Amino acid sequence: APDENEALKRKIDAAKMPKEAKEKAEAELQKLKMMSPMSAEATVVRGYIDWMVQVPWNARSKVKKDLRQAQEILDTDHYGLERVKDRILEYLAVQSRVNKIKGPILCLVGPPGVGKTSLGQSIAKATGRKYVRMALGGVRDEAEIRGHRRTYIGSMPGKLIQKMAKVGVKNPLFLLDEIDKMSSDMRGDPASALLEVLDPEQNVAFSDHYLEVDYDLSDVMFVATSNSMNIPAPLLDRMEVIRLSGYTEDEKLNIAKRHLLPKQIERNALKKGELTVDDSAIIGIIRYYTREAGVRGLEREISKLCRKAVKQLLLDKSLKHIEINGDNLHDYLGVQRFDYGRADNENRVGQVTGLAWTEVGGDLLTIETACVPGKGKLTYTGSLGEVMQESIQAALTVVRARAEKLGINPDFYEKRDIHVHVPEGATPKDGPAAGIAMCTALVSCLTGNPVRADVAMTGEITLRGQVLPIGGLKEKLLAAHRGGIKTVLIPFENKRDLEEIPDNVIADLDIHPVKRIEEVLTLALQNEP
Amino acid sequence: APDENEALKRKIDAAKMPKEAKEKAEAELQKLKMMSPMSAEATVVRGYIDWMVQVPWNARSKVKKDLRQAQEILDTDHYGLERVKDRILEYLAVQSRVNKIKGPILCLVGPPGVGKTSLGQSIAKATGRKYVRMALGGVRDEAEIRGHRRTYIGSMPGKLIQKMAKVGVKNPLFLLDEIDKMSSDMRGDPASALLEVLDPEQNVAFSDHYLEVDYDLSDVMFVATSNSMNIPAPLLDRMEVIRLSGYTEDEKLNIAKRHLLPKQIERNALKKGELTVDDSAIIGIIRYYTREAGVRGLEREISKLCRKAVKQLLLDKSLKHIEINGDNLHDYLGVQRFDYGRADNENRVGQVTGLAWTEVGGDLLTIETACVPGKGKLTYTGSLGEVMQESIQAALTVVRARAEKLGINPDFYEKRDIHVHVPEGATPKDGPAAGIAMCTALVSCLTGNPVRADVAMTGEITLRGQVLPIGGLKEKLLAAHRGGIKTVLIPFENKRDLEEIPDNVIADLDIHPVKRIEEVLTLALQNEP
Repeated sequence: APDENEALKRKIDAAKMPKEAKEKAEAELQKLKMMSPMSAEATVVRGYIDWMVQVPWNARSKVKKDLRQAQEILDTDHYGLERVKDRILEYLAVQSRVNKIKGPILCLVGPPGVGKTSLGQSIAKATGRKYVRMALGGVRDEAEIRGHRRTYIGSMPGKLIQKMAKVGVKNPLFLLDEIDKMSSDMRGDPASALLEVLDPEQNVAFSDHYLEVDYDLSDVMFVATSNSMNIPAPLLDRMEVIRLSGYTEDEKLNIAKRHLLPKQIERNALKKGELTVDDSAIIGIIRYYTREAGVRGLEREISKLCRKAVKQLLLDKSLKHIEINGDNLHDYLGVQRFDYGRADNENRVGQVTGLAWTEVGGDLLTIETACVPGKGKLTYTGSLGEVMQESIQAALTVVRARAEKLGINPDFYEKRDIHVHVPEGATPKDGPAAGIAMCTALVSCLTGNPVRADVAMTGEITLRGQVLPIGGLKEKLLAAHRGGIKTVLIPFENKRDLEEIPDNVIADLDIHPVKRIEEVLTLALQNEP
Repeated sequence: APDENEALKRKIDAAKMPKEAKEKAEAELQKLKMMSPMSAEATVVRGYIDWMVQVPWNARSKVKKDLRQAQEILDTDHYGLERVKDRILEYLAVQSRVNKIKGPILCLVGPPGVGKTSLGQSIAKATGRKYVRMALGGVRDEAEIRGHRRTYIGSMPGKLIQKMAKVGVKNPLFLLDEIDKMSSDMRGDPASALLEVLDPEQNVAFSDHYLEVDYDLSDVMFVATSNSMNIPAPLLDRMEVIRLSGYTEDEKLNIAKRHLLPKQIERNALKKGELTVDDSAIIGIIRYYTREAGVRGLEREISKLCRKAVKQLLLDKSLKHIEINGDNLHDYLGVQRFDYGRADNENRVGQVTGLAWTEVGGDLLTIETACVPGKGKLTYTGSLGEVMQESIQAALTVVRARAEKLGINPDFYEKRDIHVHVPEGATPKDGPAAGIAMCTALVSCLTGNPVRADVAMTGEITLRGQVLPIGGLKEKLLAAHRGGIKTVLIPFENKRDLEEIPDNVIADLDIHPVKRIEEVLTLALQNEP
């Protein structure tokens, strides 16, 4: 009745609306023409009108059809990686026929600190669609994806509806960040709602608590990102998992010299000829200032360098240029915090270096064994399961069978207790891939032979002394390369897998395929036995 | 009183309703004609009215009466299998007289990756009834099958009521997927509700929390599917179990060339003359790229091939056709991940190959035995029970009785400890069917005779050296065929069961019925003893 109800009514006629939009517009019209000073009644309908005007329809982004430009765009996002972009291109080709996905959503998984956001932005630019993000981590209620009931003012729509209202296109690139961090603790499981907004048979008629009228969401492209492969079962359908990994020394150096350095220089309001960093400084930072698979440490170190350089040049008008090399780098970072190289490790007896497979990239572990006098009981530490128990039992049996050859007293399992400690045993690794490590440590404790340093080993063991194949050799090799380990012992059955590993990692490490316990004991111990 | 209460009232008169529907309509009418702006009061009654209008009655699907068309439809679902479809036809014949089931629900069980959904859709098409699915896995509360109490808005009906409202027919095909995955952890056991909706004496008057008025559900046909035979006892009544199994090489090849390839080609938006795959590529994929009973691996590999072919042909306008054979297949899949054939296995002593019966299809296991110096204690690994203990004891007794004939020192059980390892001993197999395997491995450890490779064995043993019959020979034979094993040793009493196995599996394997331990020791060991 008042003037407000008139102006709002115009917002319904000044915007073109399809059948569903016309239906919700008619509903709002029936809800309009009422008293404007009505507390919590006119404001909610006004907000609904604004949302409808903001909801996209009869308009979309010009989606590109050529694939060459998509490849050229994907080649300049972070580094290219020559591995994941190819898969992306494949998906684009499958989508180069119709506007209907009818399949996966190109899910990305890997350790944090990689080009996930960069890949999403590159895909948005290649597809010619607007970019929009939404975080799935920490979500535990359907009230986060969907809105509230059609009631008094304050019942704002869900995050998805808000993002769609802000992005006035019917075919945007909706990114789903931290899908593995989503939980279900407030109102059932919100995964169902996600399915309703992701399944091509349900997104066309997706209904919201506030926007009860069905909205067409089949043209919206969705992309999910995660850190681990522990994606909920209902969210695993219609999804393709693409695993990402770390980078090598030269790869990280090129990445830093291509985007990290220019971005940090432009962010700190620096000039083109104010700071010059060579490759020696970056190498020193990667070797003694960061230990990870991503480039987060490099970014933080470059930011600190830029800030310190700006402060030093500002307080000294006589300084015209600042150059940081591999020698004065410490002057801006301090004492080194990490060690590179195992040449001066002073090889020990009870300690063994092994490779561990982790969902965020493999790492290095130092397993220990203690053989003290007792009655023969077995003790283990590191939150190990039954698999580790049977593996230790098999290793003990192998040691008992080869004690005569190794010079071990056959009565060691009767008058001496064994305690095996495996640090970070709760790693997301299904299977006791450290069998050879524990066996070598046991042989060392019983014989006193120090385990040769700068040597890494991983793989399963049997009761007859045979080595079984394992998975995730790329991550373990990358971890050994970052840790400065040159000698790596892997099972023989995994030799055929080396053909799928780039030469940049194999040319730096010395791999020796083994299949028996005697070979690992000969190549790992300092002496012959 | 307002205009809304009027329109809603019309929805009660514009739809024909039986006695029960008229009763719930009268209840809603008594609940209607109230204030429409009543928060959580008018919306719930409006939803109830919509549900009632959507609930089916006085309308049904034209159920077919002929059986020839049903057989023709069942012959084109996945492959036909010539085994389960027959049983289905039998059920249809029993149902070709009246619309009352009064019996089982045609429960299907088998390993994942088979034509379960295809069988359900084929049954729906043959019976002329609409198809609808509902997943039973993960259900742990009665609030999932039934609705909520008749209270404020938000108390939506159960999944069953929603499916019935969406499918406007009184006789639909309700599929119950993952019945073995259902649990009872939130509100008692929902199985009771299932019975109320499945028992012909209770479905006619099935009451819901939201739809408190009894609804006739006797004309609704129910079908359940599962993976294992561990169906809850209350849900086992009025149910017929139909077990499914894997497929052979030629069967999988025909299935891939009949539906997998066309479906994957149509899904990837491919043309009729864009990709051509021969039988060599499919054979190579089944032999070195997948090890299962279903066709999931084949589907994934064909999808990857189609995606790679689309990307390769799109980025190369000069390419007119892509042909993948048994040689260039690796170019699209990489290095082989599985091994086929045991000819180059390099027969070992302490290892023995055996067949294992599993609820999702039999598989191959490698049992090991270690004879180390000690006092004669017995150790076992693989989460074995008392049955395995008594079986190992019987095998040890047989070895002690035949040590003189086999050349074993009679004092082996007094100065040497034995450790038997059975990988994946927790298999759902009731009975130590690996007696001969453990006995042969023990004889090998004590004598050093390597067990001939490419040989499989399974069966029970006694104290006198007699072999007892076992069950599940089809699954074990299929596993041996997939693993590339030609020599299979089975008990003599099971010979009469070979007549129930198709020739496609027997013509590829060399079965030798045995009844004594001497025959298995002669046909399994490399030498005579």
